[PDB]
Amino acid sequence: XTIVALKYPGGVVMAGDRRSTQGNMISGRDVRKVYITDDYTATGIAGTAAVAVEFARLYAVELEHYEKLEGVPLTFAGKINRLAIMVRGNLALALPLLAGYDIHASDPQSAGRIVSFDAAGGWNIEEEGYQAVGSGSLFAKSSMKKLYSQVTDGDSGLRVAVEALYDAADDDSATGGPDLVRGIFPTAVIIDADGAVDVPESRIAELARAIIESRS
Amino acid sequence: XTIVALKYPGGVVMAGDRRSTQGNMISGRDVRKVYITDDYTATGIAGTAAVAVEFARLYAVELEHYEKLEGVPLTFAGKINRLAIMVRGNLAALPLLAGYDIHASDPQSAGRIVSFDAAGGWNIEEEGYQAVGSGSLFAKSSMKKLYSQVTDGDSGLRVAVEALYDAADDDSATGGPDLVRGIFPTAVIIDADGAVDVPESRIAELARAIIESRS
Amino acid sequence: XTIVALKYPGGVVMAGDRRSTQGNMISGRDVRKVYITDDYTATGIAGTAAVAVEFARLYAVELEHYEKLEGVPLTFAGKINRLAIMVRGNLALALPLLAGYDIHASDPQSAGRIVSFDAAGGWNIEEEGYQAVGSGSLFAKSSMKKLYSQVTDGDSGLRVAVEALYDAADDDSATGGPDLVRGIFPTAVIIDADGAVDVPESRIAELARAIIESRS
Amino acid sequence: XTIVALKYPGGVVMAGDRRSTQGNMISGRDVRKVYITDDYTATGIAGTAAVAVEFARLYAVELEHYEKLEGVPLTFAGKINRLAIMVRGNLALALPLLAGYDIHASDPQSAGRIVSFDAAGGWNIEEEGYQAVGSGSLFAKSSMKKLYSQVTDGDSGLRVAVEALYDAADDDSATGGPDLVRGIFPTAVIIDADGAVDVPESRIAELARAIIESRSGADTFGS
Amino acid sequence: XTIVALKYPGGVVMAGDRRSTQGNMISGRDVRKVYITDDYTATGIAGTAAVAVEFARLYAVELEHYEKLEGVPLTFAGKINRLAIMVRGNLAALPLLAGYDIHASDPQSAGRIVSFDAAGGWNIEEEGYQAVGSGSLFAKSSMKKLYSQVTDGDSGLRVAVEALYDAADDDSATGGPDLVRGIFPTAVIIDADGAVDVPESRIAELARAIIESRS
Amino acid sequence: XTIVALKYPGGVVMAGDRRSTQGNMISGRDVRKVYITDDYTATGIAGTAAVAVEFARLYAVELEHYEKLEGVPLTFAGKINRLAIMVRGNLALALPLLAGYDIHASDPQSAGRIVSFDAAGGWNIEEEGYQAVGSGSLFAKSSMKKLYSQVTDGDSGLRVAVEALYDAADDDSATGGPDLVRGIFPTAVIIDADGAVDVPESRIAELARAIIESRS
Amino acid sequence: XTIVALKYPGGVVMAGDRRSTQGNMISGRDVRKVYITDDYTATGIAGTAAVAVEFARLYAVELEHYEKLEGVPLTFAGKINRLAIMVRGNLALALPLLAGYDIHASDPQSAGRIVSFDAAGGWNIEEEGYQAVGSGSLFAKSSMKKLYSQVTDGDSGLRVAVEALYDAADDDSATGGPDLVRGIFPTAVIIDADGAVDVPESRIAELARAIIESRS
Amino acid sequence: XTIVALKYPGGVVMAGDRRSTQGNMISGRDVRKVYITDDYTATGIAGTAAVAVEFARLYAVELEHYEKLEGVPLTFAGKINRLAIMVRGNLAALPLLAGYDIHASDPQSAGRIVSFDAAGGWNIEEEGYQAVGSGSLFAKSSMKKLYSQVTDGDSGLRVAVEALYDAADDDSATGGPDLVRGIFPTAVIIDADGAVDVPESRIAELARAIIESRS
Amino acid sequence: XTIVALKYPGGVVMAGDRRSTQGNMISGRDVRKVYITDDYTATGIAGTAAVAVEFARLYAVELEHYEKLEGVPLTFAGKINRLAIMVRGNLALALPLLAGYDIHASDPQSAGRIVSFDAAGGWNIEEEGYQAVGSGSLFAKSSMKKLYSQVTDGDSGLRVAVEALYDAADDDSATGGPDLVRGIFPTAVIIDADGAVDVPESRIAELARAIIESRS
Repeated sequence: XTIVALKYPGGVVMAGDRRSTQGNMISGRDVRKVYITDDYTATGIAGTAAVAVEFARLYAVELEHYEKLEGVPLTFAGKINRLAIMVRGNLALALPLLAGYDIHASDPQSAGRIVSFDAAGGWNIEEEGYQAVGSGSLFAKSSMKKLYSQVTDGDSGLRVAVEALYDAADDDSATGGPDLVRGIFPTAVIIDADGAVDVPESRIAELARAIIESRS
Repeated sequence: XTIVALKYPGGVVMAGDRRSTQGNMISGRDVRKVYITDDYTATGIAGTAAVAVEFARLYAVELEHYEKLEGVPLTFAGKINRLAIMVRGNLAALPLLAGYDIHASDPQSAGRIVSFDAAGGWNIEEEGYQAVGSGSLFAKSSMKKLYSQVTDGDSGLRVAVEALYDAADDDSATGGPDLVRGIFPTAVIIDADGAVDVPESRIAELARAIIESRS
Repeated sequence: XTIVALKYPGGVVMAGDRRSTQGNMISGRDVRKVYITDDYTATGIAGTAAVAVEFARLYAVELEHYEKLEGVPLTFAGKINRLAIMVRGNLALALPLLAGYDIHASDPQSAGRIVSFDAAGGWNIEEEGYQAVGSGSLFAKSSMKKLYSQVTDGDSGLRVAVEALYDAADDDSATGGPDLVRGIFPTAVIIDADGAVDVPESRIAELARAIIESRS
Repeated sequence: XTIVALKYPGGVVMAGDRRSTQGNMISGRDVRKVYITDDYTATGIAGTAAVAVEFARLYAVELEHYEKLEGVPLTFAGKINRLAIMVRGNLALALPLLAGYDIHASDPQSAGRIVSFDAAGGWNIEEEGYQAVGSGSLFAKSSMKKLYSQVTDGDSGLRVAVEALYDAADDDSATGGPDLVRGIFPTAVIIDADGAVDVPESRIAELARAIIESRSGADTFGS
Repeated sequence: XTIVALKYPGGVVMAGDRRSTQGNMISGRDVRKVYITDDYTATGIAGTAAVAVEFARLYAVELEHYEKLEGVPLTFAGKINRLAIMVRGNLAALPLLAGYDIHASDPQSAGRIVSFDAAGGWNIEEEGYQAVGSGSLFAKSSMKKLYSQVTDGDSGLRVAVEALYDAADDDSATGGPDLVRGIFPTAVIIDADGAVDVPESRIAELARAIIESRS
Repeated sequence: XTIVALKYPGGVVMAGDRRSTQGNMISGRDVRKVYITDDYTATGIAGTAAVAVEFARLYAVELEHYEKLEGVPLTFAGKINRLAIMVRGNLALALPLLAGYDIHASDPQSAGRIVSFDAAGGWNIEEEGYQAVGSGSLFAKSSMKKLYSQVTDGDSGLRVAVEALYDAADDDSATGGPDLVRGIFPTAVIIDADGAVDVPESRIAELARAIIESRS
Repeated sequence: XTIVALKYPGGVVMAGDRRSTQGNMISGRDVRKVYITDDYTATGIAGTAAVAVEFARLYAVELEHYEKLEGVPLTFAGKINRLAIMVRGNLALALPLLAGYDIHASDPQSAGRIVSFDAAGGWNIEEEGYQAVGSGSLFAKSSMKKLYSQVTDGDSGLRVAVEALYDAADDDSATGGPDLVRGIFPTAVIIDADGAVDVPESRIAELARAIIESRS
Repeated sequence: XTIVALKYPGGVVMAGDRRSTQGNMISGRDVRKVYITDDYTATGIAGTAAVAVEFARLYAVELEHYEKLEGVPLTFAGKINRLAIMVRGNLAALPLLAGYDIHASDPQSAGRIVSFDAAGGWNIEEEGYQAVGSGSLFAKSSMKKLYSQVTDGDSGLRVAVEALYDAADDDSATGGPDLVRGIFPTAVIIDADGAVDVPESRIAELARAIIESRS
Repeated sequence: XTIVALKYPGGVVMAGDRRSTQGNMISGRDVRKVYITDDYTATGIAGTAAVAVEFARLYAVELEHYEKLEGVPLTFAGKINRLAIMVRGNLALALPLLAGYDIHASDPQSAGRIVSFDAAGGWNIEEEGYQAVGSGSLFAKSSMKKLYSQVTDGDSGLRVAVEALYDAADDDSATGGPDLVRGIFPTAVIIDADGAVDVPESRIAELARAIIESRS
């Protein structure tokens, strides 16, 4: 499976595929892996439907718990720290990709944030513009490398994220491509100054068919 | 990967997917797994391009070698025996053989399907269809519900394509019809007139109707 | 062993075979694996008689314990959460299949629910209409795939569930088929807006006879 | 899988189920495990279609090979010896059950012979009247133990062999019972003074349906 | 070793052999494996004299402990539950429980047989009989052919002794009736009037008759 | 299983049980383990029917082979030597017990011979009067120890041999006792100056039945 | 290390990096991995300098051996077969990538051939236009995937091959990038109707400098 | 990865590369491994971004915690001791501490370099320089030949950068200066006025100079 | 132990230390590891006295064997080939460092040759000017890297070789430094157009004393 995230001027986009496999067997076709965790963040886990929703749920509870207790949300660094504590506490096997928007950053155009976790449970702020986790991560990053220069805005950032997932699926049998027969497409979240919002299934569908039409 | 074979009145059909994998990665998209080995037989191996082509080439040479030396082809039972000897000598994947016995008393049921188990033992199929590979269970269960629709060569071919489609739908290691690249399963059809490669165009038309039908 | 569950307009049906084996030996012929756990839920486990009944008993006590303590039943999401907690706590073995009817969903015809658990103890709300667990699950699912379009009501839902179990037994020696000599047939639960009810053995018997007759 | 053999007055009968499994999966429903090997012998292997047929084929070639070379068949003891040599040489797995009729034995009524092979490849002449090999063999033997007193000729012999296989399937998921939907039933060979002959499917099909009808009536009476 | 239990009209009978082995050596000839655990139950363990007696003693203590505390005996389901809790607590040697439910609606079928699998799970036996131990498969296959003869307590007891005889005949770890030393299987019979130990004299007569009929 | 052999004034007797087991299961009730190998020797193996018969057959062939080639039988030392070569060659498993009568020994009363083989294939001429091999050997030897003083001829010798086998069965579940129901009893060979002869089943039945009545 | 090959209108190009490593240590900086094996073929091995030179030498001898003995070169299918026999004989390690031009093909524009070998020693005629082997193969292939539409002739074919190697080095520490300090660049062979020729270091040097300047 | 530290007259310099790898794959290009921990110390870890920052953060918290509680900073020996306790507690991957002891009598040599061995044992480096990581031997052998050129903070920083350059030139796991992306080693310089981060522009200039010199 | 080799304008020089160790213990102080193998070659092995001399002896016999049989020496490429064959034959241990002068090369100033062998037995022609093998090879190469620009002739080349060995011994306890108490110094061979000659111990001693004085 593959989760991708990328920064564009004004925000960040995270997209995840819909497959789950048990060996060579397809065990899921609608797995939702990316979830909004707070007004300005979203988590993506390249694992099972349960691992992805249970992690996001516990994390969202922790963020809101702080907000109610202290009257104000944690700073972006504090959100990463709580996440890192949660990830290290679970390893003592899949790791989170966090997308966020820092409402306190001085430059709004680059306030988008991508944070990844390595095998040992260590956090990493991504400074190259994009990142990907999971079995098709390399194919997705190599695809984004050649396409990232086309990212000038929210929509274009979303096309590139869908095209990276398409490339991941094209080369990794463990990542699910757009399913035109069943109408199932990658999920995605977009975060900017106005907050985190789920991208409509219809918008991703049009982007996925444009890619398919273009490659045909 | 998946190879299917089915019997239809007056013939047999064998079809194979086009994928190859190395762990989770797609290493091949146009792998040819089914090959005509003599006028009346075809072999299919649920493995790499090389194992499938090399096994068929050696088998084809052995069948033609006998015909030139003795002046007549081996009987169907002798073809299986040579195949079994070749498989057992290699274990010290597994092939699926489709054939047509020109000497059987009933032309309509002269189609033959022979599979091989893990220990290298042969098996003449009597239920009408067989499948080998990682998606064989899905293919077999699909053919179980569709076989009653096989009345001739064409509907046999359609069921073989749909069985492969179902194998791909549920097995990530088997490749479905690729409409973007125009790559489809390969197939061989054997009847009293001999073994012939099925044209890509017909497979593509059938694959399109199956997709449209499921959509 | 095989347990199947499928959604039909207005409800859900869960059915299980009656076999139990110890290696190649048939150790049981009347094993009941599906149990009603509350007015709107049923659980099925592809294991021994004791695992299936003990799990169902503990789960039924937990749902009623909540209802008596707080005066109202848990929501459907709460029922799954309690089930997930119980499953993850036992993994410290066969996975439960949950069938339910959410009396609080906005749409009554699609209010039927099917929840499965993976090897790691993770829950999954099934969205494709049916699901199966156990040694004959792949044969039952491939059978349901070809027969699902025939489900238009509870009776046609019941028949497809029995036929999926029949196909599971036909290809998997660990799943028991209908025993006409002893009069032993798969058990089944049907849940709709009026609650969960055990399907009478006689109707399963007639459905099994009709499947056998048409295959003959 | 289960193979059974039993002696009846004037002969012997050997019967085998039709299933093959790969773990819990049913891989075969038409497996033929019992084969005539010469005019007076048959072999049965509780294994795959190929092991059963390949072993029988090699054994039959060996018996006929001797007959063509020496002008006369091996004695019964010589057939067992050749068989044992072939089994011990393959232990370099399922063990065969051989059924035969010794045309040179003094008493024709008891001239039926059953020979089994243990894990170490050692032969055993059965002297209790019956034997079974395979995963359902204990269920088949315990069934024959209670039914053997009913064996008085070829037909009752065949019937008890079919019931023993039925009982093996009833308790062992790796042994296949009669399939009334597909019309598939156990195969059998019967050997007497006139030689070895394959039992027709029709009589085995009738006997299997009769066993099922009796069991079904007995079950209703019991409840 | 082998323990057998069977239901008969109006009750249930449980019987056990008397042997104990250490590898191939006979270490015991008068091992008592079946014990009355309360007025309506008995347990049998296919193990050593100590395991059989110690488990039965602890179970009987627990049943009477409840009765003295609460004033009434546990229901039959409760007795199974306590037994299962005791078995699972010992595994983290599989008992056969035979009983008579005085509260069941139909007295003729009120007999109960409960077994335990390797994982410690309970199973109410609905087929009429059950057996545990190294000779259990032989005893069950014998009862399968003889159960139609069970019409009352005496014929139930006869079938139970013959199933044990057949277990011994085929399993060297189960002891047959020893006519030289006068040692025979032990048995308990439970009906509406409660659990009673069957006198050695009736078992001896049955064994002698079984032996005579086989000679 | 058990094989016993004992010397009596004038000769030697060797007896064996009839059981064969596969774990705890009785696989044979009729196994013959003792065979006459030439006019003055017999072998017994506490193993399967095939091992016992096959060894004896090969040994008998070898002894007769020498006699035809050389015109005279091997001396007793030569017979033991050929046996040892055969045993050491098969260890390149159960061990044979040879019972013989040396027709050239000067004292005919003590001309009886018993030769055993240890785990490493080494031969041993027994000098204590008796020997036993197999799973019930210690029980048989300890029984012969207390009964040996009653051995004065072939008949009291045969009786002691049957009683030792009965004691072996009484304490070792792998050794078969006299089966009165089926009429199956231990086999026995007695060798003296007139050669080796199979003891009639009727003499063994009479001895076994008497040991039984006496202990009753 | 990485070797790449691609087909262009009228021929084929193969290029290899120059690094060799022993664990994390750089053990070589001028390793030549691609060699012309006959007038119309070249081999590349993603291994040490010795493995790449020795394999190429033996293969070249074998091809010329046939030509001197038979008077004519092997057909391209015969060249692949001899190669496969050599590879399978050594696997009883790194696998070769063959680049060739079939002078006997009917369409000259597409006569370029690329043959790869899998872990089991099996040959594969690449039909997708390009292939790569070694530790940076995946990065090189994902780069070529996006750049292949730019290959219209030999020069643009050579440029993409160099850019694919650059991309492999950029992401895989085991593959060597262009060393401007030492003046060491990837090597390359180009094969068309006029035969196999070593591409001059100067052309590869210009192509690598333009690639670097455009990434800057 | 490689971290280097060296003493110059009046202070100490510590520099780290920017790469991270997962086997042979480059996973990071901008990893920061060297952190100022207090007004007079810096730590460098030849590991991942996270291990480096987390270790430095915890150590910085512990130094400042002491200062607020006690009113005065720990002595340099006390800072080493707290670091050692922290390192030994994490083994029940190894840091390089650079510092300046404001309390030492001779200001010119008050720079301090402390390393940790595999067993968690501390070592005050008394030869002038040290390096940890996969390229450490190459870096130390380079500094051995260049150390005589260190007469001040600037020449000290230049030798630190050239040692890192040599580590990358011979170890694929250490990243060299990336002129395409404009990413260079990071560095901290500590003297009597405290620990300060070295501007990237200053490092980039040195790196270009080394590259121009070698070409 | 360490062996170093470097090319100077007009030839090549190879030098080796004199220590041998059995674990932490010094077992040898006068081990000669570098030997002249023919008029234009020398081999050095970072191993025991016997391995170094036995290898050199077998290799020297092979080169002279060819010369006597065919009348002319092998070409340089053929000498390497024979050496590689000998190395691969011994691996199916410490690896040979070969120093030589190709008297048939067009440019005599660069005719010096250095050939190393990797763990797998593969040969490598060194193009960077110097090479080293053994436990102190990395220290020697990093020292030569900084000092190589000083090599302008035979004498300065010899000084740099001795100073590389000095640096190896300074950082590696298994490599032996110059021993002033016993008068034992590294051995060395120098090869140019006039052939291979052993460097006199007195010249090495003066260079070693100058290096020691300079570091003091």
